[PDB]
Amino acid sequence: TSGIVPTLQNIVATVTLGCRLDLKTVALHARNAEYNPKRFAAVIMRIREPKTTALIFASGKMVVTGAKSEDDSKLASRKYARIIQKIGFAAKFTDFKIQNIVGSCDVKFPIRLEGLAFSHGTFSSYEPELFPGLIYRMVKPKIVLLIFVSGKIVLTGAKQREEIYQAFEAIYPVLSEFRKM
DNA sequence: AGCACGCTGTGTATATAATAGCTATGGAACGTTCGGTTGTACATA
Repeated sequence: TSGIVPTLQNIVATVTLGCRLDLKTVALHARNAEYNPKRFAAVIMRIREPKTTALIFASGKMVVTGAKSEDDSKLASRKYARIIQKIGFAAKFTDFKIQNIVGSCDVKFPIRLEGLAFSHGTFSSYEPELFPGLIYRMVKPKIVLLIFVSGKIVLTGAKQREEIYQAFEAIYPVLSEFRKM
């Protein structure tokens, strides 16, 4: 009905290697590594070809983020593991689970936020002197939507690409019902 | 050099994994500092 498909903007994927790393060694022998143990307990590393960031912890756990596609995250995570391998550490690609997907879109018309905040009060929270966007907590699929007056919708919380589409197709009608003017 | 205006970073809201470090918060204990004369017998000269 809508005819517009939301576009994914970020994918937070987590990977494990099953081995203990020495963060200082990784920071000193990796191209772009930023290890500051005083603030955080991981070495932050970036690569350019998929443009993703990785938080590599001392327990062999990795948190890749920034990929725009489900497969691109796999390529980024694989390259990060390979870089760790080329250092010499025992690193093997292992369980890869996408823990969060963020998508954005626009319905192309203003939305009366005061309406959703009133009609849908059990899901929507509208406190406009803190954040200019209404927060809709959909119950099935369990996804959080940020609805803005300019007609822009942000989808976050989906674990697969299907739920983020399902949420938008279920939110378009109630959004159109509250079109200003 | 002070005032108006543009640009840029910071905060606030949402989801999520990972980790280590500090904070509350009850529960238990120990140490220091406040609220004779009188009168009658008796035995002997």
